[PDB]
Amino acid sequence: STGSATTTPIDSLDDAYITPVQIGTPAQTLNLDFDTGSSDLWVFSSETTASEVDGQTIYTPSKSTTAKLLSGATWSISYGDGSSSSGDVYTDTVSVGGLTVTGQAVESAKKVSSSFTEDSTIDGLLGLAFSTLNTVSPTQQKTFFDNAKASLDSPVFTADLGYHAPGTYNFGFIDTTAYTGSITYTAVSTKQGFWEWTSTGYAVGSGTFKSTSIDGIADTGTTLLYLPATVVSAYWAQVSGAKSSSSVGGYVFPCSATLPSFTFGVGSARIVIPGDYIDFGPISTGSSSCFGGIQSSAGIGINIFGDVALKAAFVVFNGATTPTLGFASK
Repeated sequence: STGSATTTPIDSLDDAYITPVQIGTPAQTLNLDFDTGSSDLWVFSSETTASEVDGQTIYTPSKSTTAKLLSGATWSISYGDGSSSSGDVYTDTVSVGGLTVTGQAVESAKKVSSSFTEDSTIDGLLGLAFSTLNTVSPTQQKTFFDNAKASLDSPVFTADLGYHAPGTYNFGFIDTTAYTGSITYTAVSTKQGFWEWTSTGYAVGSGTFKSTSIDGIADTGTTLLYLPATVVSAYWAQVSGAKSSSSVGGYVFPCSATLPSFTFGVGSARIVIPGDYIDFGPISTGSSSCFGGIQSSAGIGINIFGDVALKAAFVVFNGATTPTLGFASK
């Protein structure tokens, strides 16, 4: 089997991407944030505290003839941005882009933190990291990809995120028309439950490539590119007037600037992030200070190849017995 679904930016900055997902019988379609940095499929639901729902579409398990309470199971998750959610668990039929899994754990939110409530466009998350990170207790549950894997033509999914445009998530096949050149594959460590890999270095603009190992995670659920402070300082030093602002929470730059590109290494290959992809716009409406898309990972404890980096590439998440990551230009 295979599946193919379009993923759409939630706003003009590509702050996140939503993908329609069919849950239950008859289908209830919710727009979920596919997140390769976590491993829970959770949804706003008829059980969510009413004051914490503000425009999201909800899953109502009582209206699904295939929903079954997973008796005794609870879940609770906290994300790197400080957001959180928790609740109970149903199993139900879940389909993405024509690919169907029966008996998928659908984690129904009883509580969500304010940032989820305040984002009316995201109806939940669909985790695509390794199932060892799934938070369901006392019986840990498998991700949608883990459940589908054995049925897929090939045990892979791909992320093809757009810059200020829709893109595609495919399951079970590699669309050879979706990228240019060849795909360069690189080793993955699953020890932390992430799609963790080691970049071979970086360049700023037209500058020379610096060969240096950068361990980080491929995370579609993180907006920006978070790298070591040395790398990030080298980038922003090429932008007149750019500075790190403790009050704003990272590097800002004059909105009048033209940003240089940023290149990252994948083995001997190179992925170029155009300068425009690094512009996240005014810090507040009407400001001439703009927020940077490359930020320091210092204090986060891990480097994160988020959407800013991933949208510059066609990315293969290879879930073979020994997982690997592939990157191609596009």
